[PDB]
Amino acid sequence: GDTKEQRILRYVQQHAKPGDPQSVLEAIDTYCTQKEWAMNVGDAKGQIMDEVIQEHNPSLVLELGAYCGYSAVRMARLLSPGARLLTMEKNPDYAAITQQMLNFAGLQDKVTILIGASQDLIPQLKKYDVDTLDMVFLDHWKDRYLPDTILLEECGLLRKGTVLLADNVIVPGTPDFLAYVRGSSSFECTHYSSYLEYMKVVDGLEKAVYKGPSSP
Repeated sequence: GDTKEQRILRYVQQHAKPGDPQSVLEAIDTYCTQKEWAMNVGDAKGQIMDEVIQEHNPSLVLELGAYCGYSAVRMARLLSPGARLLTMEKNPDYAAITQQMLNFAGLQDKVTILIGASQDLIPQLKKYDVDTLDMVFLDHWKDRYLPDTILLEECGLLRKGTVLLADNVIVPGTPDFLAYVRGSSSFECTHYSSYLEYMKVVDGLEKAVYKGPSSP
């Protein structure tokens, strides 16, 4: 009852309005900023996440990685009735907090949480009525961004125009993922750096839009 992700969930449950995704996001944000665990996530990554979803209105989003559920709530709240989010996370405790966060926001019908390693679950997406993905959000585990991207290509899950958006890409981290997508002719790349009011990046995100072959 005392991991950071449990403490975030507890704060939301005590302070946020049940069934109101905006209230849930604001409570997570407020708490994490006060604890100095993450400064103003809504401004530093939430607004960029929103824009990327709203510029393409995806029918199917894959989230790789989850911690407390902020990102799943942020994306799931924007999805229209025919659209949905699949979230993969290996850590069963993070997956559980993420599920309870979505429940508190009233968004559980929009999301399917798959507990397992991405290298095991990505090749099984065939078995979930999944041909290709419209958008992929890479969250949290940056050493896995390049392997995950390669595996998505090998499984034929990326089509022309599929948007990959990777959080927590701040130089000089993720040197391999960035060198790959920026050097590859199969991607068009945009980098977002959120400074808030500071001189150093608070969060950085890489948008890599696939333009390569759909079949591996």
